[PDB]
Amino acid sequence: MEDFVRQCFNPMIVELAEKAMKEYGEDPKIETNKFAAICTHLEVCFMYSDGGSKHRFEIIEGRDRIMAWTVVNSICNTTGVEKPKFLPDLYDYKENRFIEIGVTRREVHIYYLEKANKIKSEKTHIHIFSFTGEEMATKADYTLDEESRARIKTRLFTIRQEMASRSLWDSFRQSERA
Ligand SMILES: O=C(O)/C(O)=C/C(=O)C1(Cc2ccc(Cl)cc2)CCN(Cc2ccccc2)CC1
Ligand SMILES: [Mn+2]
Ligand SMILES: [Mn+2]
Repeated sequence: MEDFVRQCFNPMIVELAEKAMKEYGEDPKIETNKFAAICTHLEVCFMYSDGGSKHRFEIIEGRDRIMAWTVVNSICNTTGVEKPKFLPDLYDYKENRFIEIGVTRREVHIYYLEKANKIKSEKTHIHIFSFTGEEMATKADYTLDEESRARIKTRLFTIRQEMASRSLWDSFRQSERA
């Protein structure tokens, strides 16, 4: 599983995931499903940012804390958009809203509710993906076109397939908590 992540995710994603884990005092070499999840979520974040036109999204996920809030506060100032309680993952310049992107090994509707309840926002859009084709976005507005979405859902499927080929999937599938 450690080998699978090192192999299937690019080196910048793997370094970010390491740093995030070590900041909570966890060891990527032992909490390898968490490691994998983090990498997976980051890749989805970047993929999604690339689904727009050229300048459509601002990436927030993947940045250190000071920079991430610098971006967020700067947007809130230059747009009147209200200030989220938690860092989001993206800002959408076209829809003028922050996005929270979830990637779940469970079911999309449950993770959506959990995410909605943790956020406190009538205003941050939430978009959840699974490894088996499901999405659930706020007010059924999936933001990107179906082809962008499909490239994301397919990549997640491919990840799941690759894990299962290495017998990592059962364990990975069962590692996410409420
Ligand atoms: O869950 C997501 O889909 C997500 O994008 C989470 C986040 O960005 C974090 C902020 C957050 C975002 C949304 C919600 Cl509901 C709760 C917290 C900040 C960095 N995160 C860094 C981190 C990841 C894993 C282990 C330690 C730290 C944790 C929560
Ligand atoms: Mn985030
Ligand atoms: Mn997210």
